[PDB]
Amino acid sequence: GSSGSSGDPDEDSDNSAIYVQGLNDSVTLDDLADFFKQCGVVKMNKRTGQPMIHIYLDKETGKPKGDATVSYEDPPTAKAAVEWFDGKDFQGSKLKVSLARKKPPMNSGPSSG
Repeated sequence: GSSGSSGDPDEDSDNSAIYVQGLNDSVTLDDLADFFKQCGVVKMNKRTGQPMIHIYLDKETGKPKGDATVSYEDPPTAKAAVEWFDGKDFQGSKLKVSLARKKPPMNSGPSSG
């Protein structure tokens, strides 16, 4: 109970990227760029004009295992996009979106072992 509102607390998850997991073996960048953009706008390079989306491909065959990452412009969009695509259905497969950089604080963090 202090006098005067000197700045209010809020989620400072600078992380504006999201980690997707559950993509098919036929998923393409453009396919993820046009979809991930559903929520907001996907950080598009100003020099290459390409989306900041990554699609890890199995070094065994070269196909997209299913995991990927989408870097959004601002955090406000990334955090909103996570719960947006989190649990979506791509080509019949379930997608799992989660802020790449996610970790619990220290205060009241651990409970037991």
